[PDB]
Amino acid sequence: VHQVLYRALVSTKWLAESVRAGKVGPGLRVLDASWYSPGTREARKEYLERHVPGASFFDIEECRDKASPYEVMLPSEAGFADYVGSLGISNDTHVVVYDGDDLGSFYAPRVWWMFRVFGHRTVSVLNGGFRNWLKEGHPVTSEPSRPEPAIFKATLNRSLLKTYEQVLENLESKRFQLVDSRAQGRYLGTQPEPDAVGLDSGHIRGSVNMPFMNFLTEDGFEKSPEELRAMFEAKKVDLTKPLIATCRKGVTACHIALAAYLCGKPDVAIYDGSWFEWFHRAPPETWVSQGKG
Repeated sequence: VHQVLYRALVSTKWLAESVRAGKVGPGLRVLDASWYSPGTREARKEYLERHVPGASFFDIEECRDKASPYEVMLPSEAGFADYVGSLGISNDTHVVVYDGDDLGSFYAPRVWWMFRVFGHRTVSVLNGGFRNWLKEGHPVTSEPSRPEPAIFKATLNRSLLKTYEQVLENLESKRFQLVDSRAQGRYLGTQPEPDAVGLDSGHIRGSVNMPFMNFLTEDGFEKSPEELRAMFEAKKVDLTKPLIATCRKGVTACHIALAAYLCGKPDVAIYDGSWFEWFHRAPPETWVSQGKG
């Protein structure tokens, strides 16, 4: 955040040099923010076995509001602060975050946004992610990162977050553009929602769809600012106006926030409850589906 936009992307070369030169410690912390659907890869375990040297695992299963019925919702300020402090991250630390997902980035934008929605601007995603760190032959360890605990002060930057109530008031004001980053079929209600029973697919009326995978090249890299800009413009998303991103559970919505951030817009808000919460709370009239339910 801050219009002195802190660099949101860091390359594999850059991070390999900093690892190699002994720079990760209290000034630079690196997080594996991997998570995968129940049944596929075991994120946590996969980290214990291979990670960039000095990287800690950031567990999204843990650093979330566990009491909520909805999926991966923000913790409290204090809950985030405690978690992140134990990983040796202070308010002065530059946090770099990657995940090991196959198109280079899935969950790392969510953690980049979590740090920012708690007022920490000095965070960046590893461009190419762990997939390209591996492909380039940079070092990995199984040895445990045991950082000193640090004090982190979290302050919820509420302009970067939307609640159910605000997205529902926006249906009568259109003061914010609403973009959904799910795959087109899920957005249209013709393909089902994964890892749920009884949850229909569809989208909030007035949402525009920008499938998050299209911000990445097949190699796993973020597309250039030049291409990202053109994508918003083809969808007629005006980057000088308020924009709210949403998806299924507020995770890939952060890719729209990252994409816009590389285009110079630092304040895309994420509707954290997203489709899962919306479907369970919203008046059924507020959403459409081509299955029609």
